[PDB]
Amino acid sequence: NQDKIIKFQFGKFARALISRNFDLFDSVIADKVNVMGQFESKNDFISTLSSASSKADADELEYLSVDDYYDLKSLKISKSNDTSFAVNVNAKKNDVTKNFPFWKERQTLIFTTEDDNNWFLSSIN
Amino acid sequence: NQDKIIKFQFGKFARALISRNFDLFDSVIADKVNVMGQFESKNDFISTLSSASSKADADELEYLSVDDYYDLKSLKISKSNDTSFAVNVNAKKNDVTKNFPFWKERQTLIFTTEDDNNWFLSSIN
Repeated sequence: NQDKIIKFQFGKFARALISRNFDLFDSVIADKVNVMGQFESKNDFISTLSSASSKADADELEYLSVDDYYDLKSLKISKSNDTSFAVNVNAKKNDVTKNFPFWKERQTLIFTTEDDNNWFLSSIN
Repeated sequence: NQDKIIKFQFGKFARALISRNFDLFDSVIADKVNVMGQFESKNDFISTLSSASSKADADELEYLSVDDYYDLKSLKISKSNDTSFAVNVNAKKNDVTKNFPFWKERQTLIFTTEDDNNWFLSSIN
């Protein structure tokens, strides 16, 4: 049931977003991530996330809901091949997401494994 | 405006809860915390939190809202003296909170400073 592992890794992505703790991303994002057709190092992609996060300059208790980033009822998980899953979800535009240039209403996330153990985010679009 | 520092520290407490990342608690909880009239070491209190968290054995995408732990509209912050603030908030009973023995519907959190720089959680009841 790798579908549940992908839901866990997506959950970890979302929990990192809402908690603004970007150290949880290091176990979720691959060493290279294709962000809108362009490859970026894990660290450059994570620093995009934190930098955009701080750009929003929102209330300390604002946007502490997954509901503020995603319509979880829209969530779809689909095995694309042996080493690849596609997550499709409807995402929302908030004062933080508007700062993320890769952020789309119709979001595609690819999770890829290279050791058949660890499923990391390798593409976001 | 220390009121905003306390709201930030409470926010950090809440973000740790929702994210299930208990490493963010190490900057929020004091070395000793009075849990329901009894003092506990920071680590013993944090291990109560994570252990209870895992007892709930909930869906990966369940309880990713501050709304699931607290009525933020109930939140009240009140300076008690020079080194002490009281946070009062109405908390909710979920499949995780029911595992926390100290968890009450009417929650009192005391934030104390010993260096007039850092406000840590020193009591929960």
